[PDB]
Amino acid sequence: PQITLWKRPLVTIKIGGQLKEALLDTGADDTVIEEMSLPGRWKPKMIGGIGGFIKVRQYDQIIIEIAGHKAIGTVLVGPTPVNIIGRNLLTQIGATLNF
Amino acid sequence: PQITLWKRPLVTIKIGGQLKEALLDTGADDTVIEEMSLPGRWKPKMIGGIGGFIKVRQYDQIIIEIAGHKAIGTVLVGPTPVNIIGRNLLTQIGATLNF
Ligand SMILES: CC(C)CN(C[C@@H](O)[C@H](Cc1cc(F)cc(F)c1)NC(=O)C[C@H]1[C@H]2CO[C@H]3OC[C@@H]1[C@H]3C2)S(=O)(=O)c1ccc2nc(NC3CC3)sc2c1
Ligand SMILES: [Cl-]
Ligand SMILES: [Cl-]
Ligand SMILES: [Cl-]
Ligand SMILES: [Cl-]
Ligand SMILES: [Cl-]
Ligand SMILES: [Cl-]
Ligand code: NA
Repeated sequence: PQITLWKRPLVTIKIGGQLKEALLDTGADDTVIEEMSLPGRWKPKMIGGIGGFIKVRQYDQIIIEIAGHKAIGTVLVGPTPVNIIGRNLLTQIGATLNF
Repeated sequence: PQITLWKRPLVTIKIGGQLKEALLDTGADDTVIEEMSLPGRWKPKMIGGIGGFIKVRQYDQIIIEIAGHKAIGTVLVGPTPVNIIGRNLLTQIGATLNF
């Protein structure tokens, strides 16, 4: 698709067999999702933006579908105010910015 | 242009007679710039992101040049760790996300 930016670029994702809403976020290096259960071991990450730092759980090699497009990669889980799809996964779906 | 997302989508802006580096940020509703003087009236605003809220000054009807494209809109000024061009100005330069 070609997504204009008059409204938030919200899409449906699927992770752990469940559908969620998430923001396609070119300003995010990494993908950050609200609290949920994921398989396997996690590693720590302390991450920053406006307002300061959150601690998250890093899960690698997670199957996730974004707007119908299949990706497998790193998902950070923690107290984010919104689910954000960052560049690590936007690159897997072939996304570019264009003007 | 077409901007890939392997790296942060940083561009040069001109604002308030100053050149700055800023992130093209589809996950930002508004444009938020580090501390600087701008002319005219402002009002305070609280904005939230990953780490909680910061206080900013809201300036309306500010001209900006973003990677050579002129726009006008609201600019929020305050203690952001990165200058971010949000959707309010990305729309005006015709930016889309494509995949
Ligand atoms: C600030 C920017 C540089 C980084 N961020 C993305 C940004 O797009 C956020 C998304 C967001 C939307 C929202 F709704 C709430 C929210 F909490 C977060 N947007 C705003 O903060 C903008 C604000 C202000 C502008 O107007 C409105 O729009 C939305 C709000 C609001 C007021 S980040 O989330 O902090 C982030 C993500 C992944 C990540 N990965 C990393 N990896 C490590 C480095 C190796 S560091 C890192 C940081
Ligand atoms: Cl979708
Ligand atoms: Cl990844
Ligand atoms: Cl980078
Ligand atoms: Cl503050
Ligand atoms: Cl505006
Ligand atoms: Cl348009
Ligand atoms: Na003004």
